[PDB]
Amino acid sequence: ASVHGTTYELLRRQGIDTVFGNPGSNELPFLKDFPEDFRYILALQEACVVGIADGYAQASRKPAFINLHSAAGTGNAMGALSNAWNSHSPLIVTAGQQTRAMIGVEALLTNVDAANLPRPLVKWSYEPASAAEVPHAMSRAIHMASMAPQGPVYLSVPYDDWDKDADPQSHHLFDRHVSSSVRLNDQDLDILVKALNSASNPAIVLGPDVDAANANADCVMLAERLKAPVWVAPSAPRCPFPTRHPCFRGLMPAGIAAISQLLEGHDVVLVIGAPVFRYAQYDPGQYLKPGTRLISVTCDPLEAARAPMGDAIVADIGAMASALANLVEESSRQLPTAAPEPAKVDQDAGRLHPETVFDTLNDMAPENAIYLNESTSTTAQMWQRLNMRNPGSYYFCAAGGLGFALPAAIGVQLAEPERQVIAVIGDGSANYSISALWTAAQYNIPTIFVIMNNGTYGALRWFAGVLEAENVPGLDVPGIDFRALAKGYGVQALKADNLEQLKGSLQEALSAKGPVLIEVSTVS
Amino acid sequence: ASVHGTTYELLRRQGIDTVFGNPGSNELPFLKDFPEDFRYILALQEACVVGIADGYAQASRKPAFINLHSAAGTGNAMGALSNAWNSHSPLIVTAGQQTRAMIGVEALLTNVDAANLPRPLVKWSYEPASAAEVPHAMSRAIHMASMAPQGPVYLSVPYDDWDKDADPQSHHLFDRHVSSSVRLNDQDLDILVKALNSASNPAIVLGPDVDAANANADCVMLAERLKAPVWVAPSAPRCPFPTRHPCFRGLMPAGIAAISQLLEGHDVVLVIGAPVFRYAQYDPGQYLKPGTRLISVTCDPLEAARAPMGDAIVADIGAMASALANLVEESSRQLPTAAPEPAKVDQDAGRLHPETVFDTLNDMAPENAIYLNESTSTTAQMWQRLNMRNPGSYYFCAAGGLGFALPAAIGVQLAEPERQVIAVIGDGSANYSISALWTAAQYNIPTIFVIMNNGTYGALRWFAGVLEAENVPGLDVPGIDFRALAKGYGVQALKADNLEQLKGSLQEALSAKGPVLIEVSTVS
Amino acid sequence: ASVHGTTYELLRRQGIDTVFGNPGSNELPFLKDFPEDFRYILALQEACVVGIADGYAQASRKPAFINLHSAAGTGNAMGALSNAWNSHSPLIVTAGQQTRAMIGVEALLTNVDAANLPRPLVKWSYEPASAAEVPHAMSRAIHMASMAPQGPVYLSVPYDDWDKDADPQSHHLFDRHVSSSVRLNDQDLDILVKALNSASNPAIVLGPDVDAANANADCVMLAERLKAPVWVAPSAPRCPFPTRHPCFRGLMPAGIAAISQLLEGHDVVLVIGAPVFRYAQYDPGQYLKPGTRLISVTCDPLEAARAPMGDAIVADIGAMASALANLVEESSRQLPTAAPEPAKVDQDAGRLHPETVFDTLNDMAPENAIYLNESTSTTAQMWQRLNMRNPGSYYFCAAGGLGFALPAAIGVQLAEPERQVIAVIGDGSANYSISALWTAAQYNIPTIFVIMNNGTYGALRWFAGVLEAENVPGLDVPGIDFRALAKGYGVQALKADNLEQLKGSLQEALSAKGPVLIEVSTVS
Ligand SMILES: Cc1ncc(C[n+]2csc(CCOP(=O)(O)OP(=O)(O)O)c2C)c(N)n1
Ligand SMILES: Cc1ncc(C[n+]2csc(CCOP(=O)(O)OP(=O)(O)O)c2C)c(N)n1
Ligand SMILES: Cc1ncc(C[n+]2csc(CCOP(=O)(O)OP(=O)(O)O)c2C)c(N)n1
Ligand SMILES: [Ca+2]
Ligand SMILES: [Ca+2]
Ligand SMILES: [Ca+2]
Ligand SMILES: [Ca+2]
Ligand SMILES: [Mg+2]
Repeated sequence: ASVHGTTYELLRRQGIDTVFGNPGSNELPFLKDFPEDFRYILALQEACVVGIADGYAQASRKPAFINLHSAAGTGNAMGALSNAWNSHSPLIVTAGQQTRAMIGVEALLTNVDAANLPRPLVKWSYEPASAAEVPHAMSRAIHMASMAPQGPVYLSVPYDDWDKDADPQSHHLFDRHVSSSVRLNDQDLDILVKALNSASNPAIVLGPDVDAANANADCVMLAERLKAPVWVAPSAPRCPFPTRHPCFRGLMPAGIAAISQLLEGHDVVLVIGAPVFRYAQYDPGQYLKPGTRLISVTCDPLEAARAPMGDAIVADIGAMASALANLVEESSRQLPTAAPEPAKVDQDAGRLHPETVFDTLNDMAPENAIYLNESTSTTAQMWQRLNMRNPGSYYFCAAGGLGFALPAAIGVQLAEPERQVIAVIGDGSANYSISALWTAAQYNIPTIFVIMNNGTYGALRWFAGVLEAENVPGLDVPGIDFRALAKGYGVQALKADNLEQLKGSLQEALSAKGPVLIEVSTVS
Repeated sequence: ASVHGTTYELLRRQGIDTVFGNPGSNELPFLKDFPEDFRYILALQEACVVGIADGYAQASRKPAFINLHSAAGTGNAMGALSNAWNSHSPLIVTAGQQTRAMIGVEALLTNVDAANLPRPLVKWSYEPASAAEVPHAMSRAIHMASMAPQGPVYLSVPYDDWDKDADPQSHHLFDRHVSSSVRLNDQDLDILVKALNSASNPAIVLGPDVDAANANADCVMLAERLKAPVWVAPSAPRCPFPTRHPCFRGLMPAGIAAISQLLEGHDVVLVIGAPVFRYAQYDPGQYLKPGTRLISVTCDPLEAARAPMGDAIVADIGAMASALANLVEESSRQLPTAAPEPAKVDQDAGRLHPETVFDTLNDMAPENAIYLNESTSTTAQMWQRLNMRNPGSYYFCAAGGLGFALPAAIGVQLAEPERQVIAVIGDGSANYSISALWTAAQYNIPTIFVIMNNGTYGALRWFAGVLEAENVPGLDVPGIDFRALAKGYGVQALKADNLEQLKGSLQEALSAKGPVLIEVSTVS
Repeated sequence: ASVHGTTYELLRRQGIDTVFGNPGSNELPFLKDFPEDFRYILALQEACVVGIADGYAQASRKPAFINLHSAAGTGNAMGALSNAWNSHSPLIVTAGQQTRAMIGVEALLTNVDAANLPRPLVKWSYEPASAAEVPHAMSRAIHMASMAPQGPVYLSVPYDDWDKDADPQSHHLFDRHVSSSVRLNDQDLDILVKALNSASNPAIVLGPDVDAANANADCVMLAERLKAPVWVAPSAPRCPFPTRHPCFRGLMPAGIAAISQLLEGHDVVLVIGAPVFRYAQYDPGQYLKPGTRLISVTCDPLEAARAPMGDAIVADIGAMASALANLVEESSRQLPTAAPEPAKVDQDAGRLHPETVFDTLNDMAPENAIYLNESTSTTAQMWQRLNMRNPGSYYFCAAGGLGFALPAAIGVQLAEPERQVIAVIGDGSANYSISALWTAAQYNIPTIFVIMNNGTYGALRWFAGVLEAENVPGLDVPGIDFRALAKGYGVQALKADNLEQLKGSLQEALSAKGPVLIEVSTVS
């Protein structure tokens, strides 16, 4: 068998049936004779390709396979890879290399020092020393991406390898099962359980890896058992807990002082599936106040090592969440104090307040909708105003890199055809990966895109303010007509200039059969 | 003085007055109090930012300064950097980093292992160990980018560095002059000149570093003295010779065998400012026929080292071409005769053949027009049909990475306000950096964009045909309305469905006030 | 508190009380005011420094802390790091950097691009962005080295950081506890146990990570319950099983064909704590014969990924071995029979056969002796001829890099004062880290070094034979007087030219009060 035949058999045998790509000449010998049990999903730019694959992998909780063109195609995707590294997304990224006989002269399309290109944003980066080694290298990539902590991997393949003979012994790769579904040994687990049972005022902090493991329901039970308030860790890439559950306290502000303040008085704080912590703003203070002890459960040795405080357990989030939920005692303490309701902001008949938009979405959207957030100045209000009951209901660029939400929303929707995806994106953020719109139209993926148009990089103006920074250039982005861009890529488009048009536009969008973009005029 | 003030003084004193960027919070402390004598050029995505800067650098023959946002911004720009490396473009790429206090815990927006991110696509990549080091590091970046062989460099700066005190001894940096304007020693140069004079059938091959050095006229004189035919080196990123000069033989095919054959019978072949050679397609054969010796003058040790044949001299293209042009004897051989005018292709009333488009451009465009090419299936035709008399008349993605031409064309037009820039771009290639249109609209940069629309990845269909590769997915790109995309970003748009409409469109575009996009229906 | 004081407090609080080092000016500010509760072990060359720390770490089953001088010092130690990478040795390598103010100009002793220097032989490599970050960085280093899979890490520290103020919040770092003592979830573990119980002819293969985890006794219980033969995985860096246990089958030959043949007819093969597999020689064939299924338990994701066959489980060896040993049934099959004693090789009154040496070592050495092996041509006979009943009884350079055993023997003896360490080292290998002898003499570490002198690079002459290679230079090393070398560094030296002298020498060495070298004349 050829490297080509053996490689597709490996992918198939390992559950891969979809290739997200943008093609090039180094990739044609791989893409030729494309098997009928595979589908290829085309996007017009590599950030869009990876972004879509990323959404797909996160929502489906399975690895996604990607094919890109040499260095330029790989390079165009590196921004998306930075997000993917932060979200522990299992992405298998392959790039075509020049034919081996032409690598030495550095012919055009040669990916020079290829394995170094995507570093440091990948768990593993590699180019095989021979054609017969390709299926083995593909095996490694698959497993490296899939083992905890999950993440993007990179494989470069000289295009003449595909037609060479495969090692007959490659058949051994086909059914390899590799598991990292592990938890803390019985002895130390019981110690942890006693600490949780003995705490007088415990708190729970949940991260994106909970939602990735679909450990949400086990965490609910755990929180109910302990009667503990539940926070989502800062800079949340996903939503790990029902946001209207009695225990839920909301999204932590991404500041050192703000967080030690929030956890004051809690004797034991259990963090699960989050870095400790993904701070953002400079907010100097204490990591923890005295009297507070912190225990972190993470699937990532890098997270365990860099936490500046607390104990850590490196283990599978699914296995640990399940064991803990079923081992801890039912506490007779009182549930946390009901959270206040978010205020209704006064709305005139002009441009829309973000809060008006979120209140209206929360009224009209289905209970199992899935939201994506790339409206960077409105995150806090979004978390306060959207009731998200189910797992896998929220995505936000995990490295803060814009250009994620628009293509990711397509990948999510492709992964969850029965759940309505609604992407809330600022006019600024919309541009980074605008061309992803075409993929939604072409394949008829019925994502809804709500563009929050206030003419400016809102978040940057805000930071500029608190910084007292005057005469900063480049903060405004006037003169973009999103209905026309949507038309350009074949996507139905609406406009909402006021509350009544917003209601009407959403009503129409939910009823539509394909993708729809709504430009909303929002206040400055 | 602050690091901030000192650094802008260094930039200013080293000739930099323009900043190409897409802002982020790590960058605000740098961008605040933006000097009134500086200009900031906003682009909506980082591939676009760098593409514009690249075009500006290549046309101005001076370094361009870029400011990107941490890892995600840098990552988005890496495809554009692949091109810039191959074209020896002097780009100073700066990226904002988290405040030093927050790097350890890897807060959101921390650029991890930052110097490694852009490798291997930069000459030098660095993050200063303290704030007072920043001006010096910036000084290193400026010179590393500018010295032969020019190319992109990378500087990461923790945002808290800008308000710190600068070392007063930094003033020594302001006026440093660094030169690599060197040429071969007299003794060996005389030996070279003698071999040139003694050649009975010399040939000359010119690459992009000739045009970068503005060494075109010297090469014309050299060619006239030697009575030698002149070829452009394959995969040409620029045009180094007037294309209607009698010595001109056109663009070499990017094949090993094709090139040895073209050179057969030429006893001495002098290559100036080109890799030897940027082959592309698989065309196995002899590098040189017996009877041919090759001599290469290059500014790049990496090029001199990887050449599979001939002697090399590593030196400045401007200094070498000027020496040789002035030292060689006037040969008494007959001047080569001009190559044949290209054939007029039969154009019916349907869709436009590419040949028709180029003929029409050549007829109607000003004699000092500047062309950019990202119409990948039509490059050969373009080289044959455009009379480019002047230096800096042509640009093509140096690494073959798409998404270059559209932003670069804006950068070039900004660098040459008196020369009409005309970018010819395939419907496929247009999408990669589509949002760059907005910068042209916003800064009133009257670039003309000619979209060759045949609804397919044409060059890939062709390659798939030569490989006889069947069932390749992802080659077609139907359903893109380019006039709507143009309207989306505020740029006037026109359509041309036949030759007659192309003429009216072209005439209207040339007289138009701002940038114009013309969507042209072409054949397959 | 200064960074100095906070760092030493961190080290003591994390159980470190020893520093292995070779000092330089960049390290003086660290090494000054050296705490009275710490000891410093000096070695004369960095390969020896790291070798000694490596032995100490592997024998103690705890991290060892190393301090080297800048780049030159780190570089001298990279050979040793390659062994340490392969043996999963938890080594904390710190190196002194130039003062921050002088890094820019690359003053002498500047470690340029320091974090890249030791790559790719480290798990984590880093230089902090500020002095206050140093304790945190050091905390990250300790845990990165200590978490499974254990391995070497690198930290570069500018020498001016030490006297700066530490962040008071660094106190949270002191008592951090990080665990990776995890095992397969209950349901999947039950499934593995069923497969083991159900096997009709199981075999067990053990790697160095069993011995590192001290899972030897659990592995014995497991082999006894399953009634299964036990092999040590090829290229063994440690001994994970009593070599005279009736189940023991010896060291596996390091070849693909040889191993599948060995495993033929075994329906289930369980591999614990080893790469699958560390083949060495070319010996192509089937990875496994049909009818054979392989299940691998490994602590290293990179191992699980690159296995060309079998399933894998990534978990802590100690926890997994214990769980498996206690859950499997007692098989009704008969217990394997002990391997026959090796035959006595005939020995005349002249030079010694290696076999004679090993038989004699075995007869005279204490039952709890510890052997190190760097006699490369005699490894197979060594494994057959030494009864090693207890854990931690054998060490062999894990990457095949010579220069390990001599210094490592000293580290092991230091970690195990009550177990006699005996190093068996070829005359070739002894030279790589010859100066380590001095450290044994100075600190009175009573290691016994046995030098096998046959005047040649024996294993290389052998390979030259099987390649049929002729006229290979550099294979002989005549003219070295090891007794003089020992004298040179203050180590008592003895000679054994024949069997009688060997017994006399060994007797004297085994009761000596300090280190002893015996130069043994062995046969060509
Ligand atoms: C690739 C990339 N470039 C730049 C940034 C920095 N950045 C953070 S927020 C922001 C503005 C986003 O504007 P918009 O999408 O309109 O949302 P708004 O802040 O106005 O609500 C930018 C440019 C980034 N995070 N990623
Ligand atoms: C970033 C990047 N992605 C993909 C490619 C591969 N590629 C080379 S040519 C080509 C087709 C370009 O199509 P178009 O612009 O419509 O020009 P045409 O071939 O039809 O003349 C593609 C996708 C590339 N070179 N760079
Ligand atoms: C640092 C290093 N250099 C070279 C080698 C290659 N090598 C393997 S075995 C060997 C010979 C060792 O000779 P000796 O120690 O006398 O043992 P013998 O083979 O004679 O039994 C050499 C040089 C190596 N493994 N590591
Ligand atoms: Ca906005
Ligand atoms: Ca096309
Ligand atoms: Ca020897
Ligand atoms: Ca003794
Ligand atoms: Mg890189």
